[PDB]
Amino acid sequence: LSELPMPSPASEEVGALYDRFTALGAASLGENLHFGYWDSPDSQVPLAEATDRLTDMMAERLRIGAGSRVLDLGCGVGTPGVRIARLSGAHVTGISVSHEQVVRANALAEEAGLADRARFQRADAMDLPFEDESFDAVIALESIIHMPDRAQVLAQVGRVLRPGGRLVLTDFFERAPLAPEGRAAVQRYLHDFMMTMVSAEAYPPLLRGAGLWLEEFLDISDQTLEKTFRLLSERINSSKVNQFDPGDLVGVKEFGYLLLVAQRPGKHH
Amino acid sequence: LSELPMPSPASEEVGALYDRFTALGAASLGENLHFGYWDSPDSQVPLAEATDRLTDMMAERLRIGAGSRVLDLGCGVGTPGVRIARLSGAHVTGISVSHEQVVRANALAEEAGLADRARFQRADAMDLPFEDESFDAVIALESIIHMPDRAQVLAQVGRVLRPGGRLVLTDFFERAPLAPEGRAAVQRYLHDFMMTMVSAEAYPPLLRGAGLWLEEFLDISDQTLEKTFRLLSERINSSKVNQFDPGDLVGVKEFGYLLLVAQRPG
Repeated sequence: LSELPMPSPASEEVGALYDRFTALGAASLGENLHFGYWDSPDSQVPLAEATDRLTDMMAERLRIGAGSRVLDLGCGVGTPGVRIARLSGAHVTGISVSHEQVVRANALAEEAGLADRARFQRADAMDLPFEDESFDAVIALESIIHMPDRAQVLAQVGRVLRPGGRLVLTDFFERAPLAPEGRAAVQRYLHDFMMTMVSAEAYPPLLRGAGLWLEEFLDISDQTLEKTFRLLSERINSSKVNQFDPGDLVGVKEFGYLLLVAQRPGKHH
Repeated sequence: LSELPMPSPASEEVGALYDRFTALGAASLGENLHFGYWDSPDSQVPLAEATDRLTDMMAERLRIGAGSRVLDLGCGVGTPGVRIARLSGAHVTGISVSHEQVVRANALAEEAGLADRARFQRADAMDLPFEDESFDAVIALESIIHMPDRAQVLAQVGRVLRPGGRLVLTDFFERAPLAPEGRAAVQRYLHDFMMTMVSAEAYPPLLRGAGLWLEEFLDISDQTLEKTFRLLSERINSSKVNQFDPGDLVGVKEFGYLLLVAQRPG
């Protein structure tokens, strides 16, 4: 249960934490703002290729193709969004609440020669400025974590999703009650980057509230968390801006990262 | 969650129902008592290979091999238990509350040459006659739907599973509240086969209670229910027991079939 507390992260305030960070060193030009995925804890694929692997894993669950309309909910500096449009030929509308993020993602699309296939826009998933049933698929890649109310966001997704459309997302969750030594570092994370964390059984009724049926819940904690936290702390400490420590999380084994797929009943074109 | 009336099945009464099923041949040697799985709605892969398809997909999630000890938690006439022993080289121990099923399952093991690697015995998953940390993996293939209490059944699995071992089960569930028309067919189905049904959010606490972490939840309704129910009614139409169509269940989109994987921590 959610014993270790939660910040209540704010939309146009998470866009300040990251108008600061997706800029000046946490993210400049072509970076995935999410964990890597590795086939075995001993695989030594570089981080960049494992980040795109998580993207690709999730894009395949969208079940899209050229001419598909994808909504990119929380788009970072745009690396997964323009990747999906380039590899699949689908059309991508991404939204961010940070201005720097919109600017950088639109630059990435343009550098790719795709400024019209991938378009990025200032908008808030709490209140989606898109008409009903305008999207074939929605991807929220490491982004619902930063959002204030999962219930509202999920209802917005379910309104703009066409029937038969699919939502695929990642999220933090509690695999089992947390060790006490670990909860210090799990709230230092959740609080210093304005994140919350749900219970696994929270999602079925959340999703049902928004018109979606859970299709897939997949714990990918053992393929994502540790190796990324290692590779990042080895970066930060081999470089002589604050004291965010990944390692304190390495091994707090009850901390969990989940891939989820929900579907809006009906069927598509 | 709490709309349809469900029986609360008793082990020995389910054993008696299925003894009668088995002893006629309704469940005959080498037959699977579970849904087919199909990758797309129109593929014409026949029922038997679709049924083995589900077995193989669940068996690979066990993550087992030659010399794994596998508990076949509710085994039927033995067909998937002996198939797993034949194709993977593991040691399968299966159980049923049905005496006639246990007989057919040992019979199947004998005819395949695997009576030493696939064993079956009468038992109840509420009270597992097995040591702690005895099994590398448990599989419960459409079996828990007939069992009396999921929390206790899961506690047993948790106790006999070894650290790092996995539970793979299927189960019935409510995808969304049932339209009135639907629950007509579903209620008599749950009743007439001594089965119950859960909710997707039910399992993560149930699993936890038993010391098990949820690893995979998968709605496989659209690959299993409709095509299976339809082929079954078309050949029960061939039969011209006031028994059932399974067809009154087709088109009840809210009735669901789930595949689930949980682990015991290393």
